[PDB]
Amino acid sequence: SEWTERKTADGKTYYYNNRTAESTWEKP
Repeated sequence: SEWTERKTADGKTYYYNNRTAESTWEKP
């Protein structure tokens, strides 16, 4: 629940977490 999926209308969601300061695209 700590990973935020950022829903951009660009047609992509990405799990951005400051824990890695990175947007994760891989499936956890």
